Amino acid sequence: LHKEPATLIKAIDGDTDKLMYKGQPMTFRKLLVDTPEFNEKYGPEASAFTKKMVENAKKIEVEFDKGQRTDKYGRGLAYIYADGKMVNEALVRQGLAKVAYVYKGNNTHEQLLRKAEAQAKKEKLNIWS
Ligand SMILES: Cc1cn([C@H]2C[C@H](OP(=O)(O)O)[C@@H](COP(=O)(O)O)O2)c(=O)[nH]c1=O
Ligand SMILES: [Ca+2]
Repeated sequence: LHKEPATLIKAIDGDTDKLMYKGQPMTFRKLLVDTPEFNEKYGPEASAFTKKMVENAKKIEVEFDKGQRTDKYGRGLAYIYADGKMVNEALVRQGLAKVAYVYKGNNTHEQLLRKAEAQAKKEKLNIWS
């Protein structure tokens, strides 16, 4: 997989961000994760976590997997990176997202995230408390 540049247009919630990619605006949905919606427990905290990460980053990057790049809703499917740190992984490690939506052909980082989830659960963090 390769990292590609993107610029933050607007943080939306734990799972999504409006980004400029190849000079066009696009909602990006994080691969391999499911965060609670704002109205659910830890939803607000998830949104806040990701917002801070992407807003404070000097460099935002997107990494497509080997499979589908856009979902049924026109959203880009990618690993999102803030100053080299994957937001997808960080959410799971902090117990603010579960590993989810793992489809064949789009699961390069499955094990990495699952490892993070186990550590979050072991630490009884957030979703796991
Ligand atoms: C993460 C992800 C979600 N999606 C779709 C499946 C789910 O369909 P449904 O909308 O029919 O439930 C939905 C979940 O996204 P959200 O979790 O943002 O709602 O997005 C994919 O198709 N591929 C993916 O990799
Ligand atoms: Ca969600």
